[PDB]
Amino acid sequence: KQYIISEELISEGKWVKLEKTTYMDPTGKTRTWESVKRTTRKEQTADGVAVIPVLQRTLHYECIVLVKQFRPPMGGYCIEFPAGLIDDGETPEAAALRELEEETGYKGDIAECSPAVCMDPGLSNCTIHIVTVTINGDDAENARPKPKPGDGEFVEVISLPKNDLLQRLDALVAEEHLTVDARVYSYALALKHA
Amino acid sequence: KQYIISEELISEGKWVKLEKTTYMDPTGKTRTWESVKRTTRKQTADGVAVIPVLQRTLHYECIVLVKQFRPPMGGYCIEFPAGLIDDGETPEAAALRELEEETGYKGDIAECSPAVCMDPGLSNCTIHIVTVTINGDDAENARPKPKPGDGEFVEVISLPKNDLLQRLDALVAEEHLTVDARVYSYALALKHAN
Ligand SMILES: O=c1[nH]cnc2ccc(F)cc12
Ligand SMILES: O=c1[nH]cnc2ccc(F)cc12
Ligand SMILES: [Mg+2]
Ligand SMILES: [Mg+2]
Ligand SMILES: [Mg+2]
Ligand SMILES: [Mg+2]
Repeated sequence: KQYIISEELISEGKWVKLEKTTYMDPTGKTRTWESVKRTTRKEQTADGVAVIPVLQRTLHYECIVLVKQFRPPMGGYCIEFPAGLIDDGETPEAAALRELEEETGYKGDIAECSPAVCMDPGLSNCTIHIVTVTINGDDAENARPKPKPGDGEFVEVISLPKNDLLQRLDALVAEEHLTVDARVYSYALALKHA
Repeated sequence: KQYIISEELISEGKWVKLEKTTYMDPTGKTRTWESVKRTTRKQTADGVAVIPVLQRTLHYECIVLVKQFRPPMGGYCIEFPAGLIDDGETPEAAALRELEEETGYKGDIAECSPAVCMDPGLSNCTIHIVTVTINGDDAENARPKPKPGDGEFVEVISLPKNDLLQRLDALVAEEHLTVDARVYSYALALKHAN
């Protein structure tokens, strides 16, 4: 029984905007909230995709393919699933395969696509689809993968074994100032907890 | 070999601000990024998110989640119990406190992540992911008393760990809720550990 009453623009950049949200609380009292949105969302069912890329190779343990890059908002390097915004008219699956090839060089196969899931719902309306993709690392096309990074894109690939992901992430965090993404960490914790 | 040169305040609310970050790209070219930050960090991270593993003998292990209206999303979200870390509170103490306020359950700390980023292309927001076990057979967890702060209105949803991804997909399809990306990532890895 809660709902939005109004959304007032506070400040609008090229990429991000701040809004004052008025909503009805369950007691029937009007309250406000400071909300972040992207300016880039048209008809996409989500802002972006994140890819869970499972690298599969005969007589190898499965690896989870990750990317390391400088994130200006963090003032530092972050370890994340490959990810990007969905272009206008692009499907989440095409966006996922495209961003995975651009960021890692690998050509994946779709396994499954989540519904739109929320990035930080107390702060922002941002959403992604989480797209699971398998990579046949025995295919010649996946032998010597070269990232195809766009303008102002500078991405390092880190493939870690699924069977040891949390400890391998911990070893990278111990050896440097970097930040692991919360989704990557959540995924690694569940692999341990299973 | 990338770094921050300057941060320009664009707009400062009570809770959130928008900044224009100037940074050095790895080619030696100066570039700008629109960044979001919270105004409330004075802590290891902005917040905590709790993975609450409800353990009851002769029952399936459950993950305890919360459903709340999220003004930025304009709708109801399913999330790990979570909130901001109080000035001079430890992440572990914030985790047990928020779990009790949001669910009424009294838990034990199992493990605590390093600070992990929420949406590092958008914001500098970080949390600690705190794994907590709940002895659902203890008298203190018989009839759990959730203590909502002013303007919090939280429903508790306990789902079985070994079916988590299927149960969340079902809630999305029937209830038109948005699942949190960390919750979804956790659920995926429980299935992928196979
Ligand atoms: O208006 C808000 N925006 C973002 N985070 C918030 C956290 C607490 C609060 F009461 C209000 C807000
Ligand atoms: O300045 C940005 N802020 C947030 N997201 C962005 C996504 C792509 C881009 F080129 C620029 C931005
Ligand atoms: Mg990207
Ligand atoms: Mg990209
Ligand atoms: Mg909360
Ligand atoms: Mg509180």
